[PDB]
Amino acid sequence: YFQSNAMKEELIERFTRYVKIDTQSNEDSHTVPTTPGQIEFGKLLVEELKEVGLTEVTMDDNGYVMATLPANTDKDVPVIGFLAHLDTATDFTGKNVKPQIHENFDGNAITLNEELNIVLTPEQFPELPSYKGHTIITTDGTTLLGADDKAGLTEIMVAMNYLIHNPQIKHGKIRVAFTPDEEIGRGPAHFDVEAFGASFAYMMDGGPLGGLEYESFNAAGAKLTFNGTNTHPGTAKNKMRNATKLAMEFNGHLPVEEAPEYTEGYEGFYHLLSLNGDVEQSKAYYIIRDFDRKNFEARKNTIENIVKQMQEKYGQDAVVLEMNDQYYNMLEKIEPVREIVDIAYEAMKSLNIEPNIHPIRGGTDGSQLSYMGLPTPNIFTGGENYHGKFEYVSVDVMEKAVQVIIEIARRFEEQA
Amino acid sequence: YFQSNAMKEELIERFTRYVKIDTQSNEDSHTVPTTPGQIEFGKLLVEELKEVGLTEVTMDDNGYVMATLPANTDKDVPVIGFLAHLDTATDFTGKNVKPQIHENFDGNAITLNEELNIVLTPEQFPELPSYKGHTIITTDGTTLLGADDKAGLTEIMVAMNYLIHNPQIKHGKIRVAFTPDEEIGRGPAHFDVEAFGASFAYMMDGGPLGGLEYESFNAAGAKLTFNGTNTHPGTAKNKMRNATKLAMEFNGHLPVEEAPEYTEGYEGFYHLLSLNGDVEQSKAYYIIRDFDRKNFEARKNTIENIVKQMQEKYGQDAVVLEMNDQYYNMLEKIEPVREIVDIAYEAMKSLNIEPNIHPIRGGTDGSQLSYMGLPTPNIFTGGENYHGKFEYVSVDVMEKAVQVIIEIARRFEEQA
Ligand SMILES: OC[C@H]1O[C@@](CO)(O[C@H]2O[C@H](CO)[C@@H](O)[C@H](O)[C@H]2O)[C@@H](O)[C@@H]1O
Ligand SMILES: OC[C@H]1O[C@@](CO)(O[C@H]2O[C@H](CO)[C@@H](O)[C@H](O)[C@H]2O)[C@@H](O)[C@@H]1O
Ligand SMILES: OC[C@H]1O[C@@](CO)(O[C@H]2O[C@H](CO)[C@@H](O)[C@H](O)[C@H]2O)[C@@H](O)[C@@H]1O
Ligand SMILES: OC[C@H]1O[C@@](CO)(O[C@H]2O[C@H](CO)[C@@H](O)[C@H](O)[C@H]2O)[C@@H](O)[C@@H]1O
Ligand code: NA
Ligand code: NA
Ligand SMILES: [Zn+2]
Ligand SMILES: [Zn+2]
Ligand SMILES: [Zn+2]
Ligand SMILES: [Zn+2]
Repeated sequence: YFQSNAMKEELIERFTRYVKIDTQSNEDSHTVPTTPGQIEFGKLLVEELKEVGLTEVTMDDNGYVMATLPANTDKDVPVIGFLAHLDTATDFTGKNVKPQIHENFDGNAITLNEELNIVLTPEQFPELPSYKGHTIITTDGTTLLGADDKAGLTEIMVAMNYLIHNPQIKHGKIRVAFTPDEEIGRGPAHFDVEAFGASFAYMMDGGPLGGLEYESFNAAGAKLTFNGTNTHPGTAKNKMRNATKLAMEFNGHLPVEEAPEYTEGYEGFYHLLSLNGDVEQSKAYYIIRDFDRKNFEARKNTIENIVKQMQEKYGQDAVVLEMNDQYYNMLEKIEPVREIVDIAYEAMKSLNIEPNIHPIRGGTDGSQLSYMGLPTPNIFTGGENYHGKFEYVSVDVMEKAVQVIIEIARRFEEQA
Repeated sequence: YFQSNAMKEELIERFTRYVKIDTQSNEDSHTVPTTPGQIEFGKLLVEELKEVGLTEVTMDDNGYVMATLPANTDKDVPVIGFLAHLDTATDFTGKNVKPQIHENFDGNAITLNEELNIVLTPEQFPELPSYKGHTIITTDGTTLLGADDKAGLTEIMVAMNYLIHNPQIKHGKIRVAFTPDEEIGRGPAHFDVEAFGASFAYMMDGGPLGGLEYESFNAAGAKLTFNGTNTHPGTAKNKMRNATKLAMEFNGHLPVEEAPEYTEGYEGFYHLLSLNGDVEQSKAYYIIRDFDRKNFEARKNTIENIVKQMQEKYGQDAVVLEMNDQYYNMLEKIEPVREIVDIAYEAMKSLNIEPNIHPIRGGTDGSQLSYMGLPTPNIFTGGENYHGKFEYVSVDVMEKAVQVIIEIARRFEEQA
């Protein structure tokens, strides 16, 4: 019982302290970090990292916190990193969060707030019953919780504290980073990979037990402008050209089923975001997504070919194409160092956790960092229902996440 | 030569006086008439009508001028009317018009303005050469001319002056009206049909020689709102519903060739005016037009049926239809008194004019007046290139228009 007692206690102590700090980010601010709460949280973590005993504890002028757990081995082991973000979602308030601890959960509905009649139900959240017997933490219904990503951050702190206090567990050098403004898309913008100094890293910002993510979409955006000629409707024969119809003609050339509303898993798509215009001019916006690089390029070429075909029919000025790549599949950067996914998978299996591979049907900080030279899979944290008042987390699962971090560290050293 | 000498002289004298008065209308004004120039023109015409010798010469508080040519017959003849509008187009300035008289026209290009290099060419206007030998009046390239509709108005004045001075030509009572704000769509709004007191009338607001119009579109307008559900693209399967695609699905059910850009003559259509929206909501505007009443109603029912079909597929709230009739085919009102078209046709043939029937692929003041209880065909005036700096008119054709008015009046009396 000793190991679990110590870990559960510490997880709850740190997590409840962190969620009580307002760290919501705000895109309307242009400082880095965007909100002062992130600076308060960072300064608190700097002191916590120093008290645990990590070295090289820094917080840069942009609020990025980094620290080192020195190697504890005679072997040459790659430097590995663990990452988490400081901020909470812009969707709902993260101010004055009142965490509620529900031990030995019965798997039934939880009344978060009697006065406001706010109830967390299994009907609305079918995964709720699977947490029977766990210790879960919820909000009081008036705020989100911030398990995304204070649960992952807590797990890193608890795992580092465990390692430094268990020198019999050998490991190479480990770097940790706590970063601002992930929720507004600015996290990687000021992440200094050279300063971080790791070969690869694990982002602790997944969700439920077993989550492992390391593949993401290739992405491009396109804007099509169609130009026509308006005339009085009555005298339009062989003179009028309806730009809106040209837009519909363009869309008609795309495979109807290759759209987000019909696809999942690794299936790609074309997605029509908007169409605005009239007879004289119409503008359509699309995104193009595919996990397979060859097929992604083929989707872009399909658009080019349709445009060429319509320009030959209506003239070069009738169709104008703006198209630019946006981001790429992180698997391309993981492949040369694929053992980093194998070690995470093996770590989970060794702890009797069934891994759940989740393709990232979009882009994340981990997928962008991968592109920047820091291959970074995303690992589960135990959180559910992120970005709203019904957010909750299983402390039992948080403990499993800590165990995974420890096992990954030991495994890199053992295999070196 | 006497008849033609007198008529050409008078046509040019009156027409050139009228075009020099700025009578452009302005929709931004909400007085009736919208501009003071129309009041000046009306007051001038009241005095001109009195000097010709017409009776019951009135100008109401809204600027509508009416007058009577008393019957000159012992027979019971229906009261017939002749109409023209006071205002010029909003498209180009009608201020300080400088009419140019080109006698014995050679059918070649006319330099309207040497200083600004403005030239009226047969390449740009292929009908120009057909006027070889005529006396034509043009602008100086800095204004429009106002033949629309001061040519028709002049023709009415010259015809009434001719009738009163030729009492040997028998006719029933004739009423004339000169109306403001036709060019901004407000003419019929304050036209008092009861006060006008005619069974039917002829609008002198056609164009080239032989023009005769008495059939117009039935019309309805529709606005379709499509409602969908937006989601993150990556997690859209069986959740997202793209409103813009619903709009395209709706349009796809309509016959592609039944559109203004592929139709002429009596062919009807559906016309997509605009489409604006995104995944959550999209709005399309259409007009529906058909000369045949049964087919017009069938087009409306087709739209209703498509909406019903889509509501059964997606739910009642997914598609919202606003649809209202706008105006109707004047032929329905002409049919009970069809002899009024026969008399105009016969009048033209008797003067060796080949009638040119022009379906009205829209709505006009004549078609709206018909609906209001005053069946009103539109007769040619001799004007070409209306609403711009290249507007011109054939005085030879103006003379033919005067002859047509006279013949129509005599013919009603002869057939009574
Ligand atoms: O041979 C490359 C070709 O193979 C595809 C699958 O048809 O992708 C495979 O190879 C990629 C490049 O090494 C891997 O990243 C990918 O995971 C693998 O399936 C095509 O996409 C690619 O053009
Ligand atoms: O640690 C992986 C990370 O480092 C970079 C830096 O250039 O690549 C290095 O490591 C790769 C994996 O072993 C080698 O293939 C490569 O030659 C070496 O430069 C990044 O490209 C990569 O993401
Ligand atoms: O029988 C009426 C029926 O005939 C159509 C032609 O198919 O129209 C004709 O009859 C109308 C009603 O009297 C006329 O106005 C029209 O000009 C004539 O062609 C249908 O439109 C109508 O339903
Ligand atoms: O002058 C035609 C005009 O008068 C109205 C007025 O009611 O109809 C009258 O004349 C018709 C044509 O002879 C008759 O069929 C009708 O009964 C009579 O009232 C208008 O309806 C019509 O446009
Ligand atoms: Na994304
Ligand atoms: Na019209
Ligand atoms: Zn997160
Ligand atoms: Zn988040
Ligand atoms: Zn006119
Ligand atoms: Zn006009």
